[PDB]
Amino acid sequence: VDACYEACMHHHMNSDDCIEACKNPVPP
Repeated sequence: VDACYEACMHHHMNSDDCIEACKNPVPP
């Protein structure tokens, strides 16, 4: 259910950054 997080976790080494990265899926 957290594909974006799992994706980010493969290029990033910061979980909280990935959470905030996948926080808003719609580009403002």
